[PDB]
Amino acid sequence: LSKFGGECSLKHNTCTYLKGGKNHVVNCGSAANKKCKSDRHHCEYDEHHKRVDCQTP
Repeated sequence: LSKFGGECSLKHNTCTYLKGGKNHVVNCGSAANKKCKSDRHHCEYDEHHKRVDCQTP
């Protein structure tokens, strides 16, 4: 189980992370502290507890 880093889309509210040649897209969530707030902001997806965060510094 790993964490993956990517970048978020402000328009689409998604985190896109690259893994083994595949871009995986996950919705950031709509909570105020989870949604993408700045285009191409760093985001992370953690397979431990399926956590997505689009506000991670």
